[PDB]
Amino acid sequence: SFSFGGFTFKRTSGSSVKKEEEVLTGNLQTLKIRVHEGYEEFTMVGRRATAILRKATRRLIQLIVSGRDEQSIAEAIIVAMVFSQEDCMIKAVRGDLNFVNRANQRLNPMHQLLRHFQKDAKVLFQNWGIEPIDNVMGMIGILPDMTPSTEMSLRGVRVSKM
Ligand SMILES: Cn1c[n+](CC(=O)c2ccc(O)c(C(N)=O)c2)c2nc(N)[nH]c(=O)c21
Ligand SMILES: [Cl-]
Ligand SMILES: [Cl-]
Ligand SMILES: [Cl-]
Repeated sequence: SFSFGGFTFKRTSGSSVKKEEEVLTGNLQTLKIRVHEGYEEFTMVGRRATAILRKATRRLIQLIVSGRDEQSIAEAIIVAMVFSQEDCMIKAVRGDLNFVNRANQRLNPMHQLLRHFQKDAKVLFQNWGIEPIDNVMGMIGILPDMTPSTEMSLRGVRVSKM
């Protein structure tokens, strides 16, 4: 496995290769990130939430998440959205990120982006996108305001009961 944002990721299918790529934020800052290229499925296991994730290169395809309560589930969603490396997440950075503060000098850009959205995920959630759901029994959608919905959800994301 490996650990990212307090979650243990275990690949269950697929594969990927690593390459450095530049990306532009919503404030048109250029970040150099390690992009993982390939379709992969993962289990994400945290202390307070768990998820199954399917992703492709820079794209979240499916995230089904369960957890203790809304705060834990939200945190898993944020980690998954940042781990996806999706453009709408990079573009949700609307101000400059600080890479000079001594406390930030040992964060790689992936970790700078995680810390940014951990502080406040509102813009992330507001710009990710919603879709209609044909709600499956035992699951529910989740809206950008982190409230449940039987009718709509963040794109690709569903909440399961524990
Ligand atoms: C988007 N992303 C980030 N990682 C790798 C990652 O976050 C990490 C974390 C801790 C680690 O110790 C290592 C390591 N030493 O290999 C890697 C990823 N790994 C894969 N396979 N796919 C991804 O999309 C991905
Ligand atoms: Cl990086
Ligand atoms: Cl791909
Ligand atoms: Cl696809």
